Amino acid sequence: ASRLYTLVLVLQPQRVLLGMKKRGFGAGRWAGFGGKVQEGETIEDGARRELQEESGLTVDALHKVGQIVFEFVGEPELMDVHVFCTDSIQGTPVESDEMRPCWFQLDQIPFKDMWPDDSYWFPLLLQKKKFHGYFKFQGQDTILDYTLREVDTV
Ligand SMILES: Nc1nc2ncccc2[nH]1
Repeated sequence: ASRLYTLVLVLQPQRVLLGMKKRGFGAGRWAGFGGKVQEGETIEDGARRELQEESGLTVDALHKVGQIVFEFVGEPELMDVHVFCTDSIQGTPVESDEMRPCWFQLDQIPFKDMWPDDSYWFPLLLQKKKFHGYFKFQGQDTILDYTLREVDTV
């Protein structure tokens, strides 16, 4: 019982792009760009489509960097999030009704205003490591349990 999601981090040598979600699930937190994968669509194509929809940016090659499974207690469906990174984009970031993008210097990543799991795996992403993670949440603020390990193959 899991549903496929994508998450894309535009990670350049000295900065990373995050977007402040304005409505819906996760509103009020900085995050990467992504969403649900459609019927008949590959995961990577879904990741590329959602980056465009939410940030206005065009990506070519996306690199697989992680898989994170999210459980919310009392909710049947697990979220199976496929995480990707890219350093080469086209376009400039677009603020819309749904998302406000902003660049962050790597020493100024706003962890207090991000999902709490990011403190665990974002440092791996910044050092070009790949990972498998699992986070069990109660509500949107409390991590009850988690696992996280580095992998050679996502
Ligand atoms: N970073 C992050 N994104 C998430 N989306 C849904 C649930 C938990 C999440 N943690």
